[PDB]
Amino acid sequence: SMEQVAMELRLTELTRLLRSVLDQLQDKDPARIFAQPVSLKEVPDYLDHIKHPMDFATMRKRLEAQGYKNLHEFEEDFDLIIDNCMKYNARDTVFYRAAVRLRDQGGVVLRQARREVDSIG
Repeated sequence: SMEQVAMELRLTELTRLLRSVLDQLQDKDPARIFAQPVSLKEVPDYLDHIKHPMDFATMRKRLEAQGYKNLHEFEEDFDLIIDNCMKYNARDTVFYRAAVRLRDQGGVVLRQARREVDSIG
């Protein structure tokens, strides 16, 4: 149906905007601390600590399959990256501190992304 096509176009355009948001957030991680999944070979206990691991690569796989239906879903995965790190790592570590800085800088980006998603529809 044409109604289905139109919904699919809206999902495509959201995907485009979330791809630009993702790029901008990932630039706030110049150390690439969040770029890839935590390796279970290197951190064998990880899944005892963290129940829903997340990272930018995994988000980009979901995005390319158009698997984010709204901005809330995308934000949920970004918050997992930050919040996972802040639980597993202590305050005194480069990992924790990187997550704080990514959260703070990313908030700016997400505030305007929300206005764009609402504005464009």
